[PDB]
Amino acid sequence: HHHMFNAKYVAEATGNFITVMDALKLNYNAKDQLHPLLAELLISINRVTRDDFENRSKLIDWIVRINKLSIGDTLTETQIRELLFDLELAYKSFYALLD
Repeated sequence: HHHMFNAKYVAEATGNFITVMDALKLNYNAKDQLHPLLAELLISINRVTRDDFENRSKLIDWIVRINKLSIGDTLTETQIRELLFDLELAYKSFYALLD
């Protein structure tokens, strides 16, 4: 079949998904840690497709939330778990777009 997406872009987006997930697991919880990571993830996703796939908007929601943190203010342990869960769902919906 026809493959509509650039495979280098997808490899990068995929790597960025896993990166942020690992960072989360290594207890990165502050704006200065998480914001550059989420931001590059979103840039990388958009390079593959601008389609507003399921759960993509949550990622934007988290970026705006994390951006509002004061320096030294962190995400709560439970918010971290929520973020990791949203990133998995967004990954899965991304993956499903791929062909």
